[PDB]
Amino acid sequence: SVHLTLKKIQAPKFSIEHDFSPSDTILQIKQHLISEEKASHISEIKLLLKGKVLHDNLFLSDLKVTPANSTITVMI
Repeated sequence: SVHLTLKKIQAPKFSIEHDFSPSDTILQIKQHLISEEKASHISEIKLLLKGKVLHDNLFLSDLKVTPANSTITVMI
């Protein structure tokens, strides 16, 4: 599985951890975020990794994540 940190720095801040499938897509991350009540709609959520925009149809398997680089930037 892929274990990610979902971190938003702008107030109101949060830093949450969750496991996903490499067969999950970025949408599933946005879906998880909605389910955690971090935003009113999946369309409100921008996901970033090192400044690069993670589009909805990107499979997690297409990302190389590591313990110090397993943090997705969340922008609402």
